[PDB]
Amino acid sequence: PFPLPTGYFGIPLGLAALSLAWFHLENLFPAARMVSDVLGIVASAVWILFILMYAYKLRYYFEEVRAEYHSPVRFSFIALIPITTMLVGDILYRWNPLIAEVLIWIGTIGQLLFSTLRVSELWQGGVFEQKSTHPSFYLPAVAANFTSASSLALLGYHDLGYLFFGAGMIAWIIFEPVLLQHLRISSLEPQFRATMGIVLAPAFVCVSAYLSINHGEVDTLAKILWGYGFLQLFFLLRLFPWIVEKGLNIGLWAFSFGLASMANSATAFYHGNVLQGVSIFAFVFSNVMIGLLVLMTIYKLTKGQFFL
Amino acid sequence: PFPLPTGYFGIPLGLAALSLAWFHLENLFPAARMVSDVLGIVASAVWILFILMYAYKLRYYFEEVRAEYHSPVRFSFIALIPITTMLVGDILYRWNPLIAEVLIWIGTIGQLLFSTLRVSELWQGGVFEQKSTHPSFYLPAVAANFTSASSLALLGYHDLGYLFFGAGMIAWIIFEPVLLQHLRISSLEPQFRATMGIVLAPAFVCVSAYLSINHGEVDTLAKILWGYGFLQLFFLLRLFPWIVEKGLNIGLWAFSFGLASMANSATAFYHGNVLQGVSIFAFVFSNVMIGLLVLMTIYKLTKGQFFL
Amino acid sequence: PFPLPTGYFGIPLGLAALSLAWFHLENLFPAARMVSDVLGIVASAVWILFILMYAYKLRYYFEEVRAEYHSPVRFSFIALIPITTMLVGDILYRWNPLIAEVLIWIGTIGQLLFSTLRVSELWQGGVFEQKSTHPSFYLPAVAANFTSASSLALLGYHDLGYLFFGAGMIAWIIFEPVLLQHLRISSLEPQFRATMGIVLAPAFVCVSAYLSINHGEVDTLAKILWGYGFLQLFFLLRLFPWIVEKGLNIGLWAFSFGLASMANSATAFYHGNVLQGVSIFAFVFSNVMIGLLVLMTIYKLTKGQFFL
Ligand SMILES: CCCCCCCCO[C@@H]1O[C@H](CO)[C@@H](O)[C@H](O)[C@H]1O
Ligand SMILES: CCCCCCCCO[C@@H]1O[C@H](CO)[C@@H](O)[C@H](O)[C@H]1O
Ligand SMILES: CCCCCCCCO[C@@H]1O[C@H](CO)[C@@H](O)[C@H](O)[C@H]1O
Ligand SMILES: CCCCCCCCO[C@@H]1O[C@H](CO)[C@@H](O)[C@H](O)[C@H]1O
Ligand SMILES: CCCCCCCCO[C@@H]1O[C@H](CO)[C@@H](O)[C@H](O)[C@H]1O
Ligand SMILES: CCCCCCCCO[C@@H]1O[C@H](CO)[C@@H](O)[C@H](O)[C@H]1O
Ligand SMILES: CCCCCCCCO[C@@H]1O[C@H](CO)[C@@H](O)[C@H](O)[C@H]1O
Ligand SMILES: CCCCCCCCO[C@@H]1O[C@H](CO)[C@@H](O)[C@H](O)[C@H]1O
Ligand SMILES: CCCCCCCCO[C@@H]1O[C@H](CO)[C@@H](O)[C@H](O)[C@H]1O
Ligand SMILES: CCCCCCCCO[C@@H]1O[C@H](CO)[C@@H](O)[C@H](O)[C@H]1O
Ligand SMILES: CCCCCCCCO[C@@H]1O[C@H](CO)[C@@H](O)[C@H](O)[C@H]1O
Ligand SMILES: CCCCCCCCO[C@@H]1O[C@H](CO)[C@@H](O)[C@H](O)[C@H]1O
Repeated sequence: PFPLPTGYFGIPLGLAALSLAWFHLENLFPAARMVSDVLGIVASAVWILFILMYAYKLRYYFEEVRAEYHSPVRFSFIALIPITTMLVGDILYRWNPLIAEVLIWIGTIGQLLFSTLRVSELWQGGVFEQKSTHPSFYLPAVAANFTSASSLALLGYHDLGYLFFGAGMIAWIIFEPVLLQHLRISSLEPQFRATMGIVLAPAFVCVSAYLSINHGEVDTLAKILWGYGFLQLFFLLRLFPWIVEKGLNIGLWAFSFGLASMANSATAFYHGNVLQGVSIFAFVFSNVMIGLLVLMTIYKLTKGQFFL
Repeated sequence: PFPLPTGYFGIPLGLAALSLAWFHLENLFPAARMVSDVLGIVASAVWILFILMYAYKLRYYFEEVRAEYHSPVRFSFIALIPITTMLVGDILYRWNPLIAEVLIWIGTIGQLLFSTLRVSELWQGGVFEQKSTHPSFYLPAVAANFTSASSLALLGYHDLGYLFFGAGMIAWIIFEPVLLQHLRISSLEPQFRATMGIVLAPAFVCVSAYLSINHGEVDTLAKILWGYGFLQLFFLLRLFPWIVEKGLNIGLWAFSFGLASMANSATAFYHGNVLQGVSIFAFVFSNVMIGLLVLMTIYKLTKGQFFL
Repeated sequence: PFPLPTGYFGIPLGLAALSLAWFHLENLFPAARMVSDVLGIVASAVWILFILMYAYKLRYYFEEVRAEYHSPVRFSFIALIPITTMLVGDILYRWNPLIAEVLIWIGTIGQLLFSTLRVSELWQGGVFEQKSTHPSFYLPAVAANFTSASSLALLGYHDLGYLFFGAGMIAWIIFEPVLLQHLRISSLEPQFRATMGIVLAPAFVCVSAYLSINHGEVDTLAKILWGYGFLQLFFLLRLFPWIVEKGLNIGLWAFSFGLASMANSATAFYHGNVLQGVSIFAFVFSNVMIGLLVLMTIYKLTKGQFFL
C-alpha cells in the first residue's frame, strides 16, 4: 500500500482532454474517432484506478489528505479530481449521456464547493505567503471553472456555462499578474519547476471552453486568446532547458493540459477556416509532445519508477 | 455637534441603488414603482441630511477633512459623496430631469477631479504603503467611474458613458490583482473587515453600468461579469463569520453597493429572459440582506449607537 | 565617436507614429498628406542615421550593448529598434510596398525573437528585482506586439495581426497591475521619471492597433480603451510637475508614443462619427505637445546638448 500523489491525476486529465480534441475532428477525418475512443478509454480507465486509489488514501491515509488540503500551496492539486471527473464525463457522453451528466454535475458541484471553501479562505491572511504564489493555483481558481463551462455547454446549459467561463477568465487575469511578478523576482526551485507547464494552460483552456459554449465561432476574442497563448508557448519553449535543469521527470505532465487544449482549440480554428496552417502545426505539435510524455511514462513504469 | 464619519454616505448609496433596481421592474410589476419611490425618497432625504452634515464638517472640522483627504487609505471614502450625488440625480430624474442632470454633472465632474488629484498623486510613491492596499480604493478608482457611466447614459450621453465605463472596468482589473494578493498574505484587521463587502461590488456595479449604456442587452460580456460576481459572492458568504468575528456593525453597509447592483442587474437579466431563476434568487437575496441592514440600523439608532 | 543611447530611437518612433496619424486624415483634408509625408521623411531619415549609429555601437562598443541587453531594466529600450523599423515600413508602404513589407517582417521577427529570448528569461528569477518594475517594460512586452499587429494588418494579414494584438493586450493587463502598485509604494527616482510618459501609451497604442485591424470600426472595445486612455492622460497631466521636478529633458520623448497614438486613434473616431469634439481636441493636443518636443530638441541640438 502507498498514498497516491495527487498530481498524478494530471495524467488522465491530459489524455482525456486530448481524446476530446480528436473527437472534434471526426467529421473532417473520420479515422479521428477511433483515435479519440482509444485515448478516451485509456484516460477513463486510468481515472477509475486513480479515484479508487484516492478513496483508499482518504480511508487509510486521511492525515496526508488533510495536510495537503490545508496547505496554501498543495491544496490546488485536489482540484484535479473534479476536473478529471468532468472530462471523463465529456468523453462518456458519446456513449451514455445520463452517466456523463452525473459525472459533470458531481465535478461541477465539487469544484465550486472546493474553491468556495479553500480559495476564499486564503483571503483571511497569514497562511499563504509570497512564496506560495505558484502556477498550481490556476487549477482550482481558473481551470476548474473553464472545465465546468465547457461541460455544462455540452449538456446544453450554455448560459450557466458562461457564468463559469467568466469566473475562470476574470480569475485568470486577476491572478497571473502577481504570479509572473513573483517568478521574475524569485527563482522557482527545481522541484517545483515542472509546474511551469501549467502556465501554458490558461489561454488555451480559456479559448477551448469559449469555443465550446459559443458553438465554435472563431471570433475576435478567440483570436486574441490564441495570440497570448502562443506567446506563452514560445516563452516556455525558451525556458524548457531551465525547467528541466535537474532532469526529465513525470511532473512534465503539467504541460499536457495546455497542450491538449491547444490541440482542441486548433480543431475549431481549422473548422472555422482561420489560420489553418497554424492550426495544423499546433495540433501536430501538441500530439507529438503528449506522445513523448506517454513514452516516458511507460518507460518509468517499466523501471518501477512511477508510484511512490 | 460632531464630525460626520464619511463612510456613512454608504447608507444613502445602498438605498439609492436599490431604489433604482426596483424602478427597473415597474413595467413587469407595476407595484414596484411605489417601492422604488419610497426607497428613493428615503435615500434622498438621508443624502440631504448627510450633505448638510458634511458641509458643517468642512466649515468647522476642516482639519479632520484635510487629514482624511491626504491619507492614502481614508481618502477613498470621500468618493462616496459624488457617487451618492449622482445616484440621487438618477432617482430624481423620474420627477425633474433638469435638477437630476445638474446633480449628475456635479457628481461626475467632482469624482473625476477627485481621482485626478488624489489617485494619480499616489504614483509619486512613499506615502501609500503595502498596508494601504484596501478594498476602499475601489470607490474612487472604479465605482465612481461606473456610476458616471450609467448616469451619463440616463441623460442620453451613451458614448461619453462608455469612456467612463472603460476607465472603471480597466481600473478594476488593474487594481484587484494586487488587492487579493495582499489579502492572502496579510490578515486585514477586524476594524477594517466590514470593508470586505466592497469586494462584492466591482463585477455587479460594472455589469449594471454596462447594461444601462448598452440599452439592456444581455450579451456575452454581461454573462461573464455575472459569473465572476457570483464567485465573489460565494467567497464572501464563506468568509462572513470571519468578517464579523468581532461583532456585527454598521460598517456592513459596505455590502449594500454590490447587493443593490446585483438586484439592478438581475432586473435586466430577467427582462432579457436570461437565467431568470438565478435573477429571481438574486433580486430576493439582495433585498433581504439590505432589509436586514435597515433593521439593524434602526436598532442602533434607537439605542443611540449611530452617530459618533 | 560615441555610443548612441538606445532611448533616442523614441524620437523617430514618435515622429513616425505621428506621420501615420496625419496619413489617416488625407481623405478628409487632403493637405494632411503633405504634413504626413514631411513627418514621414524626417522620421525615416532620423531612423536611418540612428540604425547606422547603432550598427557602429554593435561593432565598436559591443560590451555596452551586451550590458544593456542583460540588464533586467535597460534591455527594454532595445525593443525600440524593431518597433521603429516597423513604423518606418508602414510609412514607406505609401511609396514602395515591397521594401515596406521587408522592414515589417524584419521588425516583427526581431521583436518576437527578442521577447522570446529576454522577457521569458526574467521568469527564471533572481535577476529582476522589485526595483526593476519600470514603465519601460511595456516596450518589449506590449508596444512591440501592437506595432506588429497593425503593420501585419497593413500588409493584409489581419488574423495573424489579431494574434499579435492579443499577445500585447493581455500582456498589458497582466503587467500594469504590478507596475502601478510599485509606483504607489516606491518613488521613482528623478532620472527615470520621464519614462512615466510610457504609461500613456498602452491604451492608445492598443486602440490604434485594434482599429487598424478591424477596418476602423469604432465599437464598444475601442470606446472602452479610449476611456482608460484619457484617465491615464489626466493622471499624467496632474503628475507632470513631479515628473519634471529636476528639469525638462530629452527623455520627455517617452510621451510621444502615446501622444501620437492618441492622434492616430482620434482620426478613426472622427471618421466613425464618434465623439468628434473629443477627437479634434485630442488630435490638436497631441500635435502641440509633439511640436513642443521638436522645438526643445532643436534647441538642445543648437546648444550641442543632444548626443552624449
Ligand atoms: C478531497 C477531500 C479533502 C478533504 C480534506 C478535509 C480536511 C478537513 O480537515 C479536518 O476535518 C476534521 C474533521 O474530520 C477536523 O477535526 C479538523 O479540524 C480539520 O482540519
Ligand atoms: C473536491 C471536493 C470538495 C472537497 C470538500 C471538502 C470539505 C472541506 O471541509 C472543510 O474545509 C474547511 C477549510 O476551508 C475547514 O474549516 C473544515 O474543517 C473542513 O471540513
Ligand atoms: C482580456 C481581453 C479581452 C478582449 C475582448 C475583445 C472583445 C471582443 O471584441 C469584439 O468581438 C466581436 C466579435 O468578434 C466583434 O464584432 C466586436 O466588434 C469586437 O470588439
Ligand atoms: C487541427 C488541424 C487538423 C486538421 C488536419 C488537416 C490536414 C489536411 O491537410 C489539408 O487537406 C486539405 C483537404 O482536406 C487540403 O486542401 C490542404 O491543402 C491540406 O493542407
Ligand atoms: C471633499 C473636500 C476635501 C478637500 C480637502 C482639501 C485638502 C487641501 O489640503 C490643504 O489645503 C490647504 C489650503 O486650504 C493647504 O494650505 C494645505 O497644504 C493642504 O494640505
Ligand atoms: C469630491 C470633490 C473633489 C474634491 C476637490 C478637493 C481639491 C483638493 O485640493 C488639492 O489636492 C492636492 C492633493 O492632491 C493638494 O496638493 C492641494 O493642496 C489641495 O488643495
Ligand atoms: C475581462 C473579460 C472580458 C471579456 C470580453 C468578452 C467579449 C465579448 O465577447 C463578444 O461579445 C459579443 C456579443 O455577445 C459576441 O457576439 C462576440 O462574438 C463575443 O466575443
Ligand atoms: C429580477 C427578478 C424579479 C422578477 C420577479 C419575477 C417573479 C414572477 O414569477 C414568475 O411569473 C411568471 C409570470 O409573470 C411565471 O411564468 C413564472 O413561472 C414565475 O416564476
Ligand atoms: C540588439 C542586439 C543585442 C545583442 C546582445 C547580445 C548579447 C549576447 O551576450 C553575450 O554573447 C556572447 C557571445 O558573443 C557570450 O559569450 C556571452 O556570454 C553573452 O553574454
Ligand atoms: C532585436 C533583435 C533580437 C536580438 C537578438 C539577440 C540575441 C540574444 O542572444 C542571446 O540571448 C540570451 C539571453 O536571453 C543569451 O543567453 C545568449 O548568450 C545570447 O546570445
Ligand atoms: C479589458 C476590457 C475588455 C472589454 C471588452 C468589451 C467587449 C466588447 O463588447 C462587445 O462589443 C461588441 C461590438 O461593439 C458588442 O456588440 C458586444 O455586445 C459587446 O459586449
Ligand atoms: C481627428 C480630428 C481631426 C479632424 C479635424 C476636423 C476639423 C473640422 O471641423 C469641422 O468641420 C466640419 C466640416 O468638415 C464642420 O461640420 C464642423 O462643424 C467642424 O467642427
